[PDB]
Order: sequence, then structure tokens, then C-alpha cells
Amino acid sequence: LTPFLILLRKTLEQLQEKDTGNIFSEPVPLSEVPDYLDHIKKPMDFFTMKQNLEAYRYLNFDDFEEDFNLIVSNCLKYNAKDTIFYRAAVRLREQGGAVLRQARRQAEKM
Ligand SMILES: Cc1nc(C)c(C(=O)Nc2nc(CN3C[C@H](C)C[C@H](C)C3)cs2)o1
Repeated sequence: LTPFLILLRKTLEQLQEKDTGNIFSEPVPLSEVPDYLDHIKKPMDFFTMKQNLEAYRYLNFDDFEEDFNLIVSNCLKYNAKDTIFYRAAVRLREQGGAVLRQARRQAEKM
């Protein structure tokens, strides 16, 4: 459905809008974080999700939400609590939560 993709697209932009520092909008730079992949099984970020979106890899809402949750859970897992990343993830989880709750309600009436 075009409206499903249209909704998914709008939702991801709302999610990106909460990341005012652009710290989740591209993959973690592995040149700067060489052990990142030692602990994180599946990295995720908003551009990768955008890529999945435009390739029709999100055919249901659950997979979209699951990748969102990875952006947040990865960041909390890897980063120590007293860091800017960890704090930003705690907040994104609450703000992202609400975005995804409203978006899922829209998908329900399709
Ligand atoms: C969600 C998350 N988990 C982790 C481990 C990280 C993480 O270390 N991100 C990093 N990004 C950069 C690059 N970045 C730095 C900014 C200050 C400016 C901007 C233009 C480029 C270096 S380290 O982010």
C-alpha cells in the first residue's frame, strides 16, 4: 500500500526529528569506535532504516518498530550511563515511543 509506505516515511522523519544532535542519523562511525561491533550484534541508525524503507524491506509495522528499538537498545548497551549518547537514548526511547504509538494507531485504521 502506498499509504503504508507514506505513513512509514512520515513516521521515520518524526523519529529523526527527536534526534536534534544527529547522533542516530547515520551508522556509528567504526573508525572512531573500533570495538563497537565487538558488543553490538546488529547496528542500526535512521539512514539505514530509510534505506530499508525505500527498498520495501518493511512490509509490516512490527519490523519497523523493531529496528527503531535497536537504535535505542544498542546505544544503551554500548555506552556507559554517564555519557551524552546514553542520556540521549533514554530520552529517545520515551519520545520515540510516543511517535511509534501514534503511528501504529494510524496503521490500525488502514
Ligand atoms: C549512537 C552512538 N553510539 C555511539 C558509540 C556513537 C558514537 O560514538 N558516535 C560518534 N559519532 C562521531 C562523529 N560525529 C561526532 C559529532 C560530535 C559531530 C558529527 C558531525 C560527527 C564520532 S563518535 O553514537
